[PDB]
Amino acid sequence: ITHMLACLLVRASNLPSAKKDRRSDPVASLTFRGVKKRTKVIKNSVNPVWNEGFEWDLKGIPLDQGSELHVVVKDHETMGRNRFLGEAKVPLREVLATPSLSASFNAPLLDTKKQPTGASLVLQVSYT
Repeated sequence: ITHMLACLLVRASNLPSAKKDRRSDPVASLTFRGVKKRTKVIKNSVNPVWNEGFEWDLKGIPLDQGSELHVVVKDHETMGRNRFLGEAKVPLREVLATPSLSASFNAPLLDTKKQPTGASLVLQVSYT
């Protein structure tokens, strides 16, 4: 039998845009224990609804109180460097608390200096 960490990335809300006459093309990356996964790029939105699920094999290493999930949202640029919008570290401790094996988050997206951007991230996490 498999053991995995699962995340449903619902949506982000109230994303910032530095330049409003430039189309905003949000894309999110989720990293757990160094394994990075990405959503599709949503075009023309600052309130993107991905509704994408992600699974990480735990690889025989159990979750612990300190385990965390990192999500970054950027504004995609084809020529190349994507523009950083905001990020969150999601503490997974709550997932271990009850027999639900899960937790729900509505997390503020912060800039690299931890200043809240006004945007938020909606997601559910669970494990087996």
